[PDB]
Amino acid sequence: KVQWGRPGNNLKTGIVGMPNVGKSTFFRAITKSVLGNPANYPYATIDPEEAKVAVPDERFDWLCEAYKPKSRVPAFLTVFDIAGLTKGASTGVGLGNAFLSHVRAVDAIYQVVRAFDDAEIIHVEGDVDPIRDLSIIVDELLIKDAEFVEKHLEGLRKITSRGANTLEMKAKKEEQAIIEKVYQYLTETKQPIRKGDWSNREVEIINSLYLLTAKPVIYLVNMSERDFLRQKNKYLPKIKKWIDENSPGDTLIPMSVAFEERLTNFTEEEAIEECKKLNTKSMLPKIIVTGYNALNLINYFTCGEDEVRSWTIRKGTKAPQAAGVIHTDFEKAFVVGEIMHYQDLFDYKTENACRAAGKYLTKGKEYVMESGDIAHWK
Repeated sequence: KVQWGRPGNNLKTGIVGMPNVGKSTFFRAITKSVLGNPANYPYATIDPEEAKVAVPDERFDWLCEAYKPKSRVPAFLTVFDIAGLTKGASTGVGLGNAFLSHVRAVDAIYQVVRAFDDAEIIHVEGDVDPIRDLSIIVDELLIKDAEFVEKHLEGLRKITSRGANTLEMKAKKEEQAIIEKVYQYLTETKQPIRKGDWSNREVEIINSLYLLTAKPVIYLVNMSERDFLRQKNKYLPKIKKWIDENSPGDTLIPMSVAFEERLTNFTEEEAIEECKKLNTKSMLPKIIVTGYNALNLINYFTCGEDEVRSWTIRKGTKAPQAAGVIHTDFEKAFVVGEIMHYQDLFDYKTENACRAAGKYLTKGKEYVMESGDIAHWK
């Protein structure tokens, strides 16, 4: 019904956090697990601060087992190590202008909240406080967007002089009235722009501003293995509420970078046994999915005895474009495509079966792909 954010399919997420929260260890962990391990060898040779994490998807799982292809290529969520992309340690109380300059190149933020204090020799009681840091980042983001708007808004006030006006100026004026509200919000309401109630037009204008406060955010509350293995934390309850009163709706994933890390030392199997004995599970899958989803992404597959690959597309993408994803020609020389809804294929366990039941549908240009769809272009 509505789309927000940057256009396209190759959307990425970056890891945001306050100095010393597990950002680097969290990243190295991802890169080290089965999901982020540079196992995927398309010779892509990812960049050091970039991690291509495999998106978990039982559908992909089944399809792989069903066709048992020589090659299996899962979907991928891009995750950037913002900190790593700038050695500098901001002088400002927050993240800094440099750190942010890199965040801008991202589309979904992974905000690591600290809920551990094992880095303390002596307690000062009030030293390590998440709630404080949580508010800092927000305010820092708001100021930036606020300033950006202010300036940009200042620019539009120029070309607004009357005289032989209202003939085309009124067009740009409506924009100024809106940018005005965007500012109003960022300053008055004092809440991230992604939380306002805007219209399709307003959303459109805003996107052109690439505001920091426009990107969705996913909170990763990093606590100790001990706290995580007992589902109880010291700051968790507090952090939770704060969210509901400052950035409502945003996902809150309690985790333990320490634990995740340790799990990478286990084989896919052992990892399970260990997870069962401790009665718990790795949050990576959950984290990545939440990210992949927050970015409004879905996928369809292309199965075959040779290969089974999951292709990422936007929630409302249509067949032609979807096909374009693989080979540009597919879209150009497009007329029709052969779709096979995951549910049908999963119910018939073979192309022919469902194909015999008519379930081997034939879609044209006006078809919005459906998550899980198994397609085939000619």
